[PDB]
Amino acid sequence: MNIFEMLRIDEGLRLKIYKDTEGYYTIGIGHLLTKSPSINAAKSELDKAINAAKSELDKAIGRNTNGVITKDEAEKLFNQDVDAAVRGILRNAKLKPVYDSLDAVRRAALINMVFQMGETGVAGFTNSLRMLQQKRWDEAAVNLAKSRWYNQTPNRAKRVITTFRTGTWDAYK
Repeated sequence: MNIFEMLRIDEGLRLKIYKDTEGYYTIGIGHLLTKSPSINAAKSELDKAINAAKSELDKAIGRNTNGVITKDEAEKLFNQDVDAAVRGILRNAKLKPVYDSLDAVRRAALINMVFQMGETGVAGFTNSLRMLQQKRWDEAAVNLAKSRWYNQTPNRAKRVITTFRTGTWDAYK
């Protein structure tokens, strides 16, 4: 168990563009592309949407991907996607210190959240981060459970939350 496995589990893997849970054009190990649109307003908006997706895709890939990729390709983006997140965290004056305060397993937990909801969003968990940084695991856990993140993605959140609290990988084990 490491951050990779952890998000590989949490994010899934598909080698053909699919409409995710959040309505985004997505591919690989949760590498979003485009934001899928509304209730029947296309074509042409549909077409434009997917194409943009493809384009975004071909961009990241370096080739004419017809919205279909390979494990190797997905996996390449995933690692990138991970890096970017670690980086957000360490540049972010809110996250940075929490991260610095954390341990290996707990770090993966923070990374996960960022990977999933981005630097800014994660950076807003003012109180939870506080607790985190103070090593108030249970308090933190409880608080994190009152979140929108949690309400919207309970299973996953639950998983992420148990890691912070126990400091183990039990919820992935």
